[PDB]
Amino acid sequence: SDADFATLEKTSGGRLGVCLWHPASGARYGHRMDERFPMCSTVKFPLAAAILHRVDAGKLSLDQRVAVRQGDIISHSPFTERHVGKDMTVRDLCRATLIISDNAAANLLLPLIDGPAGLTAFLQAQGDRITVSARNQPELNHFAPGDPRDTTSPAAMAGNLQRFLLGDVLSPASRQQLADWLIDNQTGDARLRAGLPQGWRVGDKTGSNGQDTSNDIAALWPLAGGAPWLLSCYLQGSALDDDGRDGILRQVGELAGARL
Repeated sequence: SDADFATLEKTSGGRLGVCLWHPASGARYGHRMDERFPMCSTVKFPLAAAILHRVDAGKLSLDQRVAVRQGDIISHSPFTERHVGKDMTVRDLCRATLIISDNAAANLLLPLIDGPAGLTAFLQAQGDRITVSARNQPELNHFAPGDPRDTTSPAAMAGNLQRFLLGDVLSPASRQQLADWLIDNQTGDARLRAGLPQGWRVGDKTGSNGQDTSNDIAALWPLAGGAPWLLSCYLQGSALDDDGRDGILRQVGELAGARL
């Protein structure tokens, strides 16, 4: 039962939000699905979709280049830090921010969609009236109960995975490029992927505040064809460090696999 997720939560020392959703059948499992959780780096997934949406409207180019300056570089920016004093395509910024969670890359993309407020307006226009993007990196990692800034819910971000990866928000080419980036992610090998069963191609985007919060949101495509699942996972305020919280995300993958 969904009580399995409440049992896992007890061992996590924090608050665990899960949404496992199967659009084509309507099956849904999880825990705290409408509670707010800090997005952390999972905000980069809707950020990239907003970029591609703007490109589909002809108001932006993936081959448009963005200058990089020393002042743009913040911690954990392993691609953008190599390009100080030259520039990078918007397409390469999106890739870096998703597959390695390049932090400066997200800050260079955000002004192109009119910042966090523009991201929030894009989400609202597509049907997500819950998620709030308010700040760039690193301040978007701030979280406090009753403060909805830079939070989502497991249900809403699972909805966003459906909208941008499976729905018609993006053109066929943009939607496929976004899926390819998620498929190519380099940061989730010890998180949801490590618990999910064989037979499923995974695309995912992670987050961590380095202290007590870890997140992973994923699309699950059956390798032998058929309808995909969406899986969002948010663990906030845990007593476990990153390695222990990864173990919780791994166990959510295991519980998810038992329901596939």
